[PDB]
Amino acid sequence: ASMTDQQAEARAFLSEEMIAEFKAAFDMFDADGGGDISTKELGTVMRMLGQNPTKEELDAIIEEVDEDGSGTIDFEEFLVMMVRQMKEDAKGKSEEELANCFRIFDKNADGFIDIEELGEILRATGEHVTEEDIEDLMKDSDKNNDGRIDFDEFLKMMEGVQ
Ligand SMILES: [Ca+2]
Ligand SMILES: [Ca+2]
Repeated sequence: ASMTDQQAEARAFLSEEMIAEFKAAFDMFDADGGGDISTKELGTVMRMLGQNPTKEELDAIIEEVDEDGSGTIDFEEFLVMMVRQMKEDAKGKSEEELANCFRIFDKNADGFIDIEELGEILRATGEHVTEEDIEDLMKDSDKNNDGRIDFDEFLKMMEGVQ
C-alpha cells in the first residue's frame, strides 16, 4: 500500500458525511486555507474527534508525516491516521468488553465457564436452545477437552475466526 493507497482505503472506510465532519474540525486549525495544519495541533484535533492517541503514538505519527520538515500534516494523511487510531481503539474496546462478559458468565469466579454456567446464560437469553445445542457449543469450544471453557477458549469462541 503506497500512501495514496492508504489514503484511498482511509476514505473508503468512512462515510462521506463523517469525512466532511472531520474536515470541518480540521479546517478550524488551518486558517491559511492550505489543506493542512501544524503537527502541534494534531493531538487536539484527534481528541476533539473522539480518538485517544498516546503521546508516543503522536510522536510516531508526526515523524511519519513530517519528513520534509514543513511542520504540517495534510487532510488526506490526517484521515489515514484517524482510521489507524479508530481501528486500534475499537480493538481495545472489544477486548475489554469480552473480559467483562467472561467475568459475568463465570458465576462462581473460578476462571472457567462450565456446562452449567453456559446452559444457564444461554437459556436466559430466551432463545429456544436445547441441552444438545448447549453441549454442542461446549464441545466445539473446549479445545483441551477438560469439559470447560477458560478465557483463552472464550475469546476464540466469541471471535470465531480466532
Ligand atoms: Ca465457573
Ligand atoms: Ca477447556
